[PDB]
Amino acid sequence: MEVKEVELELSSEATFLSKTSIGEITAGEKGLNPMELLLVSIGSCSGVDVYHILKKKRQEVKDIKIFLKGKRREKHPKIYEEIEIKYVAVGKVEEKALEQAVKLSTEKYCSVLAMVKPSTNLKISWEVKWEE
Amino acid sequence: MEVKEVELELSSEATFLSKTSIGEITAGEKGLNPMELLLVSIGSCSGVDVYHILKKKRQEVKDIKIFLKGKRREKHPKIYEEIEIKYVAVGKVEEKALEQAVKLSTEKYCSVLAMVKPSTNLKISWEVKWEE
Repeated sequence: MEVKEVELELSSEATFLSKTSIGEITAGEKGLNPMELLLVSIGSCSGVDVYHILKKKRQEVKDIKIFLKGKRREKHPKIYEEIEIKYVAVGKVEEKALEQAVKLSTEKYCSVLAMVKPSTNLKISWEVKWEE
Repeated sequence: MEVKEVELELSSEATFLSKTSIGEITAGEKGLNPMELLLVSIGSCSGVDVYHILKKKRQEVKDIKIFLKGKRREKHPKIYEEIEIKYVAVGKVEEKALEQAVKLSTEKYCSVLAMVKPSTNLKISWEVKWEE
């Protein structure tokens, strides 16, 4: 069982300097918004999967853009009742390859996403932009 | 329903420049580890709650330290089977006030935590260090 550890310390009003393996970022009221950071965690975790899978499937990736939109419940806890994730692959990428990468990521590899899926309505979409 | 939005774009091998409301950070293989970022999201979201509650309860906060440790499953998806969160309040803070703040946060206010609770074993602890 791999262990991951982070440590936070107050840096300003309701804000924390958060220590990770690569460095420290400020998260909170006067720093990175925690709920936006959750979307970044989800997006990057999945993005890593899609990148590697696309590479394994011999696709030529010029760029990968991921757009995440979350809609929060009005009463506490204000969790995301819905999360829309749109993947856009740019380069010599076949739509079938991108679909496979996104599905494998969202249904098997993405650890961050697997932890929140049971508490929200996930809407996934993707598209390719053929470029040289 | 409040809407939160972030956008990611490839920045280096399996790494993404992630745009949020306050700026951009790199998340991925060569940037901030996505699963460590999840712990930062959880810690900061809860930290914001604890900070405000402690303030509302008239506690004198010199500092707030939060330590998060996650243990991952060995097969995919490698979610955290366990997440330990330890809160340490420093200053003129009564243990009862910290307990109340942590409980209200973890059981009612913390949005990030509420989304992952149903998929992991949460172990919470806290302690105060009386300081002037």
